[PDB]
Amino acid sequence: MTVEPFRNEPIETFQTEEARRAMREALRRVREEFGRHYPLYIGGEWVDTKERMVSLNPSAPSEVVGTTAKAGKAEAEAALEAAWKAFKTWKDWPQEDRSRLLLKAAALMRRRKRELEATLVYEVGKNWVEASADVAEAIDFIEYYARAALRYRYPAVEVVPYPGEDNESFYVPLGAGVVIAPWNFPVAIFTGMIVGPVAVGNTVIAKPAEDAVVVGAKVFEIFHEAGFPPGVVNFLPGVGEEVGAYLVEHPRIRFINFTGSLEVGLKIYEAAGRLAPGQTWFKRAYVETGGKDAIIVDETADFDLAAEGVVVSAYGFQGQKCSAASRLILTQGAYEPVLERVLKRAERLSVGPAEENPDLGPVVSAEQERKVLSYIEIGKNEGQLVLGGKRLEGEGYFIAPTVFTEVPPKARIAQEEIFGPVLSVIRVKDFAEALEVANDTPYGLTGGVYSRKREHLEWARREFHVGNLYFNRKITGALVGVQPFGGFKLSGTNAKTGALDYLRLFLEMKAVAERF
Amino acid sequence: MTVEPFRNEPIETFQTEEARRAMREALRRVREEFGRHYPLYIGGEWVDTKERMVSLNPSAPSEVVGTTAKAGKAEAEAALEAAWKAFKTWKDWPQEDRSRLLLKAAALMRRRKRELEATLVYEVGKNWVEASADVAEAIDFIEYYARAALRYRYPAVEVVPYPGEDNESFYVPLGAGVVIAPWNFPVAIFTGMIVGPVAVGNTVIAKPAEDAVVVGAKVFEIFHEAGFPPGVVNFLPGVGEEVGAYLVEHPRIRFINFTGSLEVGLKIYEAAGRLAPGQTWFKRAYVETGGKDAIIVDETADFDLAAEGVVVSAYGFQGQKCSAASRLILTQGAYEPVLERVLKRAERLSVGPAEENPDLGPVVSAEQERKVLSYIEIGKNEGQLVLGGKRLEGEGYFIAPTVFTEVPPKARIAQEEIFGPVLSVIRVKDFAEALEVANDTPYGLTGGVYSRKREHLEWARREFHVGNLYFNRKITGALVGVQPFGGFKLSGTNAKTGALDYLRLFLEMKAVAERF
Ligand SMILES: NC(=O)c1ccc[n+]([C@@H]2O[C@H](COP(=O)([O-])OP(=O)(O)OC[C@H]3O[C@@H](n4cnc5c(N)ncnc54)[C@H](O)[C@@H]3O)[C@@H](O)[C@H]2O)c1
Ligand SMILES: NC(=O)c1ccc[n+]([C@@H]2O[C@H](COP(=O)([O-])OP(=O)(O)OC[C@H]3O[C@@H](n4cnc5c(N)ncnc54)[C@H](O)[C@@H]3O)[C@@H](O)[C@H]2O)c1
Ligand code: NA
Ligand code: NA
Repeated sequence: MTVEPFRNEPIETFQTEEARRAMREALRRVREEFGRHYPLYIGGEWVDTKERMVSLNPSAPSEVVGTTAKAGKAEAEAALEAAWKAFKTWKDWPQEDRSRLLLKAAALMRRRKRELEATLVYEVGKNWVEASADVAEAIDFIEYYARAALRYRYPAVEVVPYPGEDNESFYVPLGAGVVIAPWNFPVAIFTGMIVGPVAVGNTVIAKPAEDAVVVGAKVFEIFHEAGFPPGVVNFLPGVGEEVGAYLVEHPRIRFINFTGSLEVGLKIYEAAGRLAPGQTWFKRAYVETGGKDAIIVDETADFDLAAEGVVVSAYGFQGQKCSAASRLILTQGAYEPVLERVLKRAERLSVGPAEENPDLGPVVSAEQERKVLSYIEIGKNEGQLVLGGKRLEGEGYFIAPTVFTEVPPKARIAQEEIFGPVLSVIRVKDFAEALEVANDTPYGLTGGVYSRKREHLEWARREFHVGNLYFNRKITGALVGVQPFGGFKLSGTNAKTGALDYLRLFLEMKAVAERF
Repeated sequence: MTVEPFRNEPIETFQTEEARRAMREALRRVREEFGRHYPLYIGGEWVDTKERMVSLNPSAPSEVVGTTAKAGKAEAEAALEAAWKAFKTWKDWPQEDRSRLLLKAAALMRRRKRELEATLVYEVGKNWVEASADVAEAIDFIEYYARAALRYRYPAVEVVPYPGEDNESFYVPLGAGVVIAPWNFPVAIFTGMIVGPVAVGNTVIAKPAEDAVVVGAKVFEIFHEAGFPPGVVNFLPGVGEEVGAYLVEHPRIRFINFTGSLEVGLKIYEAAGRLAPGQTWFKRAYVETGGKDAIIVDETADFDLAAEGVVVSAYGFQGQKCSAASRLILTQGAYEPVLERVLKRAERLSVGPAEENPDLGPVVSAEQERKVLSYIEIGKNEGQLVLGGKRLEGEGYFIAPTVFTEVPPKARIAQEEIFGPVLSVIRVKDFAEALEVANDTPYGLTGGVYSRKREHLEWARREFHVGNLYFNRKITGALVGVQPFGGFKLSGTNAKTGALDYLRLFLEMKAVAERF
């Protein structure tokens, strides 16, 4: 197989009339279909259930955006049978054939990008560019993994020869596994976590987040049209602690690919370490969990550039990103100039229905709203509220961009993942102390430094202990291929997405010697 | 760093007078040294304790080969402090410097090879060639990992460029971890599991098996002479279920590198999945566990070649190998001719004190003897005893080469790892049934096929589900670099030793972007 060198899918900015027209058209088509019901997808067919899952518009939660079937234990068993049956033959496809299937799915996704973006807007409250970035990232994962999988093809392993023998080492896929996905990147991460394992010959049972079941179904429409053989990919919307846990704990689940909260990741990793009755392998579990990400700014920085990057990083998709800047660490010389600029910019941010392309849409659910508001209450006891900190008018879950200052580094709002538009500002003496404060959390996902001082940047390169570090730019929006994505410490297992290393996680090696 | 291409250390056969003379002198000096005491090694110094570990000669267990100090919780804590302190600076050594340190250790081990072989003869009852293979493999691990580590050096990751930015991804070591090692390859596997992680900048607390503490100490003499900085490698002989478990469960242990029984591996993998109080990472655990390994022979095979390779694979080091042929699966046409030849060869095998260079020395301990004899009793009620099945006369733990035939595939002796000189012969119709029987165990470590039929060999290449498969040769003695070693299923986590992929297990990746 020979295709063009990988390039990232351009993120639409909607600066042209044609792009805005195309978006409005997509928004209309999507809302005209709010009545739709999407079944499970098991063994190559759409299979309905008695019970259902309801998905709401977080900008107008009295409005249903769609319903799906609801997978329980019986449907999990059906999916397991289908996935193990498919594995027996899918594992034997030439890599070139599997890679071409991914490339087809990517081409189909690219053709439906406005529809998918519009679905993100209405289902999870992304503004237009956040939605476009999400879909473009999904396309990127498919294009990238299609190509990366060829680097592992039979027989890929470099071994030392021995006289009178052929020695041949090669990779084989593991089996059928479960993918458990979050609501915050429910096209990008959902797609990546499925197609990586699948590309190299695994089969997958995919469990979308409850808040993003409709857009997950639309991704499965693409997989179905692409023509993945029956059982290779399966769609099981349902309750995480029910069907999700059932699959995690199952003796016949070979691996678990999880992205989500630390709370859940901890349970999954623990369960994965147990031998279920009758289980005949050591389960692999990849858990990519939260962050408490900081941007450090020192007195040598471009303060206007820093302020812009901080606001983008803190408030993009309402701060509901594992990569979001939730801490702003300012050295004494940087404190007033940067804080004043951050406040001036943040106070100009618009909040409203996502479809109007505001700076911020709503948080995703009543539960998220409750969590973020509860953290705002905690923060009022720990630091000084200086901006926002309120729900805004309307049924939608609109929360104002929030800033706390004078926040102690060990404060709950400085340690715990709030996952909302809440920035904690911490004053430190110098760069050394900035790094100490940056590192002193249980997490290690993203981080940033604004500074012109070379020695500070290079010191951070060595010592700011996060998996994805950025200098003089935003700390969100890691691009597939460019910035292998994944953290340290309780940010998870360091499964680096959009990197060659990712696919190795879903392979095991056999060594076969013939003495002639 | 530029060195000669890797080559495996030749295994001494002792056919020349020069080799015999050298070995006789080494054995004499080791024997003259019986009763020596070896302290712990923590933070670059030898540290004694009040309690001790006693190491007996299994050929004459009234004889004490040596004693060591005994590590408990306080010593584990001291080692943790030393290893983490050392990690802070060891991780920053240029890879070339760390690799040169390994190469020095290899040169020192090579110069002491006869002494180390002699120590294995007395301490774990290896005959001369089994001892030589063990030490040669240890040297191979050091030489191989020293070179492989350079392939990961800063900045090693292939990434996609982005306009206006430098994007740099690179590997960093994890931290301080624990190595927990078996008695059966107490130089090779002990050395490999330590030096791999250490090569790429980790630090290690090494827990040798109780029955092999003296030879573990001699490996540490080499590490000390080589000049590893204080704290980089630490030696904690002690009780596995005490100090070993303490380290496995500790919130400050970053990774666990384990090779040993399935029973213990299961406990370790489960414990590793738990977040210990105050722990700030997801522990990595590699567990390389047992096997129930089969050789298939069909009617097309060279029966004489097959019988020789079966006898070598089944009885080498008294069957005390994770790779040992404990099952012989014969198609109908192969049954009589191969079994006849196997019995005739096996009944000629000598058994006696390992110093005499017999075909088989003793099993390693009274407990091992008890377990093997117990399995022989079980076997008598499951299959047909046709050779051996007895303890031989003498103080040493001598067990005769044993063969059961017409063994049901689901019999305990056909399923459970006995780890002694006990071969279970299984009669099947054809090659298809041979593969079914071969695959139907909880394990998946080594396997072999003797056949001249190309289609049967290539079928096994695809479907005989073991990590290390060999055609028309013995299934033991995987060579570093040549045959990446490690299994499937309950044979472990497929950490492939003596392969480039091994070192990746002890690294995490950071991605750093600078926008100019
Ligand atoms: N590290 C990363 O790459 C990354 C990326 C995106 C999001 N996240 C994290 O995701 C979190 C937000 O996503 P979320 O709210 O969907 O997380 P969540 O943990 O609540 O749920 C994630 C998924 O797990 C399922 N689930 C819930 N409980 C389960 C259980 N006990 N067993 C099995 N499955 C269960 C849910 O139904 C959902 O599909 C944040 O912490 C964020 O940091 C991390
Ligand atoms: N897969 C492989 O590469 C491979 C290689 C060699 C040996 N083995 C396996 O090793 C076994 C024989 O070795 P062994 O008898 O030394 O095995 P073992 O499991 O009894 O002990 C191995 C090590 O673990 C320690 N240990 C025991 N209990 C522990 C606990 N609860 N927590 C932490 N550590 C503990 C022991 O002290 C020893 O150091 C066989 O099953 C064999 O197949 C596997
Ligand atoms: Na929704
Ligand atoms: Na001993």
